[PDB]
This record gives sequence, structure tokens and C-alpha cells, in this order.
Amino acid sequence: GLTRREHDILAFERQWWKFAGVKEEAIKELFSMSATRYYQVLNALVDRPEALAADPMLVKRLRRLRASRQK
Amino acid sequence: GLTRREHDILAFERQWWKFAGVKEEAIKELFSMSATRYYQVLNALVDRPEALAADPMLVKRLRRLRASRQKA
Repeated sequence: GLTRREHDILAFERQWWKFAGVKEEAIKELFSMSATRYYQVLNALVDRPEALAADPMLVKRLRRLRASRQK
Repeated sequence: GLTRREHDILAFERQWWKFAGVKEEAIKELFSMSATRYYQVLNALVDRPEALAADPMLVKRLRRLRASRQKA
């Protein structure tokens, strides 16, 4: 039943899912922490003005993603 | 005012944020469709019975990621 393009979308999408699988591992091995605690730290850090100075483009978009899940 | 771990966390996060950008561009060049219409097709496709059968874990995470994105 799956069309060719439906087959290709799923296969393409899955590759981004296996990326999520490496990031979890990379967090565990790079900083020696759970993925959950990593995002708790990222949460707190994003609102610090010092983080904004460091990478202005990145934390502006992290802030926008934050504000769209609540508002 | 940033510690070493905090600067590294932000650099590490920058790489994955750059990945999401490349995914959008890949959506537009490969499938020649806008990102929003891609997720329309993708999300309508999860409800299709043959998609659940062909791959259990992908749609199950995709089903579980929109259910959570909706419940609150």
C-alpha cells in the first residue's frame, strides 16, 4: 500500500530518529549525565545573559523554541 | 560567567541545532516540498495501518511524540 514517496519519507525520517539515538549516548559519554539532567541544565543555562553573549544565534532559537511550547 | 561545562554544553547543542537546519534543507531538495507540508504527510502517514506494520518502533515513537505534543 505504501507509495514510493511514502516509503522514502519513512526511510529518510528514520535516519533522523537514529540521530536522536546517538545524541542520548553522546550526552551520557561526553558529560557523564542522564539525557534528562542535560536538558535541565540546558534549560537553566539558556536564560542566563552570559549564555546569550557566548552564542547569540543558538540561544535565541532555543529561547524561541521554549516560548512556543508554553504560550 | 560561563563555566567550562556550560560552554561545552552550548557548543555540543550548537551541532545538533545545525543538524535540524540541514534536515529542513534536505526536505526541500529531496522531496521538493515545504517543511510544513512534509510533517503533514508524515503525520497523516502514521495513522495508516500499513505504516505501523512496516516499522513498529519508528511510528510508535512518532505516534508517541505527537500524542505528547497534544495532551497538554
